[PDB]
Amino acid sequence: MKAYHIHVQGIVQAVGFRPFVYRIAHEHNLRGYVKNLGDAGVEIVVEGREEDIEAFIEDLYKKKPPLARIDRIEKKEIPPQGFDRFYIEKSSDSIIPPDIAICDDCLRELFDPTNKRYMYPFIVCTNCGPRFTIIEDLPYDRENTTMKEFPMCDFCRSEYEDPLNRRYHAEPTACPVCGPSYRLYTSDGQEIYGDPLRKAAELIDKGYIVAIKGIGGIHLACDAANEEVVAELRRRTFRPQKPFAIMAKDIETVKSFAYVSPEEEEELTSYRRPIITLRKKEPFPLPENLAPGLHTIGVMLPYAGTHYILFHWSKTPVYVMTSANYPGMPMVKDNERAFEELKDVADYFLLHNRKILNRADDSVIRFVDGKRAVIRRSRGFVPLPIEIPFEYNGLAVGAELMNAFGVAKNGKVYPSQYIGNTGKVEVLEFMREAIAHFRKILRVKNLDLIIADLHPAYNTTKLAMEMANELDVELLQVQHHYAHIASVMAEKNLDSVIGIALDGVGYGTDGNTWGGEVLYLGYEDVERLAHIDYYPLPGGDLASYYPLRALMGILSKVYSIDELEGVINRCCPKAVESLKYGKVEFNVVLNQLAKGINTAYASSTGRVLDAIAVLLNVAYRRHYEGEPAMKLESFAFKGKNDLKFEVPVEGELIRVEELFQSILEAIEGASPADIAYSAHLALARAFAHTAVERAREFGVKNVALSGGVAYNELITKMIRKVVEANGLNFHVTTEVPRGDNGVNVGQAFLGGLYLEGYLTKEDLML
Ligand SMILES: [Zn+2]
Ligand SMILES: [Zn+2]
Ligand SMILES: [Zn+2]
Repeated sequence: MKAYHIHVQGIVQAVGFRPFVYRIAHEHNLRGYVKNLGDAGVEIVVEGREEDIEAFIEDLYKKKPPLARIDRIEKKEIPPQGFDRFYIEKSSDSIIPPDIAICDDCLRELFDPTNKRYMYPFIVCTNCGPRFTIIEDLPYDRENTTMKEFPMCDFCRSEYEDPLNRRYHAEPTACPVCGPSYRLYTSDGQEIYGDPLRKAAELIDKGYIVAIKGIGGIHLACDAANEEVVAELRRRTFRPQKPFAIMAKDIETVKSFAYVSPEEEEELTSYRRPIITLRKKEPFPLPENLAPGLHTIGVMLPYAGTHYILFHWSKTPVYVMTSANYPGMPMVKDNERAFEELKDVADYFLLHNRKILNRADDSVIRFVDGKRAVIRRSRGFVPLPIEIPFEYNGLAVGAELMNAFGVAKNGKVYPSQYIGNTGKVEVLEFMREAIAHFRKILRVKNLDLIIADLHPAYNTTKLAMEMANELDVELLQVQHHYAHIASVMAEKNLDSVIGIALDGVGYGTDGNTWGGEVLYLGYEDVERLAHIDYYPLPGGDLASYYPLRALMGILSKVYSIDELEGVINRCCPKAVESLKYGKVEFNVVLNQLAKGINTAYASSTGRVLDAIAVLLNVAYRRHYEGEPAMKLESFAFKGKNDLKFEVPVEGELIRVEELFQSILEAIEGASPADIAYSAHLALARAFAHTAVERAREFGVKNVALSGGVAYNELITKMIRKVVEANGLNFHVTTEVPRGDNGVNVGQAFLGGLYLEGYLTKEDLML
């Protein structure tokens, strides 16, 4: 014949490519074959005519499997010693794939009459649908997945078997007959089979709220359009401000609903269907209830059969999807618990047979100036790895809040699902199960040690110990901030580099509540650099909770005891700790502060900026995680004339307090917003500028921002920008999240390095 020895390599092997190459071939009737060698050997000999010799190579790009991106194609030229009457996939390393959203094709298939799965919720092809959330354990096989309880009906099998058909070997395949079925409940009571689905939505728009059995953990739903009902929900859940998550029909709806970014629309239509957060249009459309004091809004698009179909009816597009579980508990899997927890919470229920083994909270992502990073690693990512410059089988618990344990081997770390806040015992036990599962796709008796935040009180590290004492495995802790900063040089794959850490509450080395300082990740003998003049805050935890408890502590570093009294009078935030505790009495606590009796030393940028959020008309008592930092940002955006502040930087200390000083001296004249906006850049600019100077006086080409207060667009904008008068820097991107959640990754590449011996056994402790 007259073909071309096309040579491709990069993503083909592991993922499902053979099934694709086969179909695409026969479709163009171009008989040939696709050889296979291994992790690096899959060519294609499409020997045939010309009107198709091109179509094949042309389609391979625009039609390749989802979890795959062609990387190499060399049109060679070799004649087959024998023409090809049939196309063959002659063969001779499976990898747990993540949960993908419905494929553009299957969509039409269900959303349209002609098909067998006409309006079938559990629709799916071999190029999408659920995976991890229902993969019992490798080998990846039907007989070994949640879909096992469902024997395939003849019709399907025929397809499942046939190669040409896309549903080929689609383990999680089904139909309205052999496939699972939906149902409608209401704190008990129900109908049967398919009568529900349709009606289900007729209620979501009706006003009432109803939970939905997602693919990786069911969650409450509600018409985000009815300001009335949405508010109701916030009560049955005891959640006052946490930015709810909405789900619009098509991208269009998202537009008039708010703001659509360029590569954003891409990140949305992604196979992961994450909950991005884009600015809401000035003339607020949806009820201001969905999320107060926040320019952004949780946006979601349909992601699996039931979604699109459910969206059909209900008239109103925008819905509302949030972890169906009391504030503090993880998603509810077993329908059993669905009733034993939301009997009062939700109004109705919509569950299905197919059990959701592993939990999987929806992944949320928000873009920043420099690039586009995420915050919640889960949903459609896990269990996809990230490369570590070191090989060592080990576990890494990580932070305690917004945690995400990890495990690596050969040189790749594994970020788990959003194990939420390891606080409540409910959570703790959850992690154990997750780790157990992960360990079933890896090695037992991990030939290597563990990792945990340098805090001897985290329900996380708590495990690290008992776990260490178990199976007899060495234990190792590491600074919290040295992690966020490490999570960068691990994802960007590089060597020691200066970086800025701005977290809300980090267990710094030496009982020092860090959260604002630049460090040097020098491979050898690592050490701290810049810093903030520790400010006195009453109640380590209390301070974070009640803002005024910190606003005072920081003003003492510039004002006297009785002085702090007057300055506070610049506003009236006393009635804050009054709606949840005593008021005057709190101010009386000033003694505890003045006398320096009971006081813990901090340096968190989150708190610093937090105080500024109360030293104004912004916010008061914290209602969840990072409420001020965010509330203060949004408010700041509305500022035009960028004022010019300049938080000092002496030797290796930042008199950030002096910032407040000047801040107040401008209130009498400068608009309210312009202040929040100004201080934002100011605090950041002089904060980064330091990292810069230090880089030069230490021979380093680049720096890296990361940690809690890292998503602040205003700050991240200036900071990274300042690095323009130096060397190209980088901040954690989509792959890994700068936030706490992605701390384990930083730990893995960090502690794992310790084993290597390239790091001192104690330059992580002290
Ligand atoms: Zn599909
Ligand atoms: Zn079937
Ligand atoms: Zn953190």
